[PDB]
Amino acid sequence: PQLPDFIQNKIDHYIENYFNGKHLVLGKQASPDDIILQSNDYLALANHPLIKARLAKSLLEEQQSLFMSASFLQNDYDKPMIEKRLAKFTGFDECLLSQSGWNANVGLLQTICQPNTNVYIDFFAHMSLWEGARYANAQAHPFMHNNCDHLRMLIQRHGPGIIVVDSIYSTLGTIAPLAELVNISKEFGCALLVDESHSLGTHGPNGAGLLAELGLTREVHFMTASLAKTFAYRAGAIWCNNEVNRCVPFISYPAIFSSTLLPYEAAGLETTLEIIESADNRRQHLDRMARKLRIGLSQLGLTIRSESQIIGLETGDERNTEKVRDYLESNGVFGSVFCRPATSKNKNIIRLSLNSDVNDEQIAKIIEVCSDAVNYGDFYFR
Amino acid sequence: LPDFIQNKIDHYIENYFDINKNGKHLVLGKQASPDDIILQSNDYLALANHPLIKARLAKSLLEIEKRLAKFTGFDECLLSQSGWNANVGLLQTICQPNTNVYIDFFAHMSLWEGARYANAQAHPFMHNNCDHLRMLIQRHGPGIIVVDSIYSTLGTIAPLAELVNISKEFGCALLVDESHSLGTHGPNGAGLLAELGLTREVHFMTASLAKTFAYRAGAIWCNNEVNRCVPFISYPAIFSSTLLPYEAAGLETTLEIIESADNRRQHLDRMARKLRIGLSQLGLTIRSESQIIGLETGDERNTEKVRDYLESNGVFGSVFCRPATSKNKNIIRLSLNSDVNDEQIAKIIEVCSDAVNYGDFYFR
Ligand SMILES: Cc1ncc(COP(=O)(O)O)c(C=O)c1O
Ligand SMILES: Cc1ncc(COP(=O)(O)O)c(C=O)c1O
Repeated sequence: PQLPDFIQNKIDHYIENYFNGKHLVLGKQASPDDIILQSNDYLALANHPLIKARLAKSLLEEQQSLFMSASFLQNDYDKPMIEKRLAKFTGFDECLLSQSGWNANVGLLQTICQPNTNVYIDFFAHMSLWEGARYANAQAHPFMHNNCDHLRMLIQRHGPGIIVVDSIYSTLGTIAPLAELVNISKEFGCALLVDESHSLGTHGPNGAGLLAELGLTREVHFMTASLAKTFAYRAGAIWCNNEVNRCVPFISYPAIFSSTLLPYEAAGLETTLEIIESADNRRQHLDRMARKLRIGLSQLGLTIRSESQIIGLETGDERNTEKVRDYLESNGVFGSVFCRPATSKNKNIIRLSLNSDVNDEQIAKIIEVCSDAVNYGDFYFR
Repeated sequence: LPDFIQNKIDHYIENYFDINKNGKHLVLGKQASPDDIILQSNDYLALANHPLIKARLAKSLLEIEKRLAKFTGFDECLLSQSGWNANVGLLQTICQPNTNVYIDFFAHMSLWEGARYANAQAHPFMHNNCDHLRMLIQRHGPGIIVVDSIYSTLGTIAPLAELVNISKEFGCALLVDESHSLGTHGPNGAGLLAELGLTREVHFMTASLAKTFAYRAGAIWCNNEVNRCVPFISYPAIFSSTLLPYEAAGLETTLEIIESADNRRQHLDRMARKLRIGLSQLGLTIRSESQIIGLETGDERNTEKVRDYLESNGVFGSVFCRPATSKNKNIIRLSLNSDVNDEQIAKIIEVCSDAVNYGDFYFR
């Protein structure tokens, strides 16, 4: 057929302005011996034999034609035991499964927001959190990253609202000042929403997360997480210390108008949970390696804001980012490009995601290859 | 928690749970038995528990875009985590804040939300009403016409050939959501566009893969270059994790089974017609022309009584109420699948006959 001008032109303009000939996030194919640091599989559970075996197992013997929205399966007898188990693991009263972390955030915010509702959101909070509030026509008030003072001032000005943060930030790998945020939430009669996508499983007792580690669990209204990180699965979940998960399934558009996880998917998650709560060994190893890399990189003078297994190289503009990218990939390092719309146009990041399979030798190489880039150079860092 | 949330939640529980006789949301009925008649699943060719498909999935989990594009006749196919995501991402890619989107009143909520997320200018046209559409485009300019090939609640069929002509006449792009026709309709299940010989004049087609394909995913088909751009523009495509590679393998087997399921299609097509005719002659309005039959039950209170009646007598039954429908135009949807029996069909007709009427409630 023939696309209307009002589309062809958008396509043409985009291709010319965004597409080395490929989109910035696409570099060169990597070799087996290269060090790949792109997966959110922090405990390297992707290929765990017990998980795969249990998925395969339940996947046999279905009824189980439950192709319909989860809203129709909110009777007790239809709700997966993995919800109760995730709730107990985490310390929250209730858990609700979602089709993704994105959906968990959009759905939860739709359930708890009115168009008038004040939403105080960290400037670096995940896009799903920005979008959920926007979809709800909430009044978003962003505060400077991890800046509690600014937050305080904002709430002073606009009144009670929902405070929304990532526990660990997906781009920069920094950690929210969660204890202070709980105090502020109490000081002003707000509700707190913490996205633990990058801390659930890697942090806390048995990996119960950062809120459990700091003993804040009972003090927080809501917690969300993609289960597609440490849990290594395409789903999400909403935890509530209240009765909000009773309503979400009937209010959230993604919960209502998109199909639910199949029963066998939940069964896998149960086994994943068990493996995760026993994985003290990989947690420790991952914590230690990330610190080594952090320290390694902070010497050298690089801006390394991280306090976690996520490390962001701040590489300025797209041109300069391409250059860094090519340089790291030319050596053994990959390497995930964060650019618009995820970042501001000239504040791009090449994220290094560590996992518990990375070893001492590999860190060293990464530091060395970064030391070379600084400043065998050819490009800059912010 | 804080009043501004507590107040909202209390009101909601009061006006959506407490008012029903079981104290539950309206969609929540009684527990089915074997062998009550269950008509809720969207798995139209009853593939959910197919031996081969399960085998292929497990196999690949231990240890397709091209095929789907060829299957359907479109130039390109791009996979998505859901039909919802497919629609939302497609709309986000081709829309600008300015764009006219001409959308059938009953088109799936994902298309509505997709246009809205993109800040498009939505122009609702009355269900399957081409005159209304003609007027709106004359008034507002070129834009994207968006329809369900088969509508999710009513089971009506879009007037596709006439929409193709309208789009050509008025310089519009056309988006067809084939979620409820892909696999059940057309040559080897290629769908309604294919059945009608219209594939080559539609710009875009989308589909949940969670109906006939019995899988949690979606796809976007393009007769142009858009699928090259969707992956770097759509928020669901950017900020939400992808399908794992073994998931795609399952779809390949599924596709093969669907391609060969001429038998199941035919039986389903026949059962649906038998039901449509049986229910119509009772004087219920039955707009459907497919395996989706909408019992029109008016208001929530009446709907509750209708569904309690049906379930009490072995028929289930998916309630569609706000926000899926108007407050006063609820539907109890019967979704047929290829496993459904003649005897079961007669049984449904019988139960609705007694229903129309034991008194107690009405149908529209
Ligand atoms: C017409 C239509 N499009 C899209 C969807 C959503 O598809 P999915 O459940 O894969 O998100 C549905 C919902 O059932 C639908 O009926
Ligand atoms: C903090 C945070 N929340 C939510 C998400 C979305 O998770 P999902 O891919 O399961 O939709 C992500 C990124 O994927 C994230 O980094």
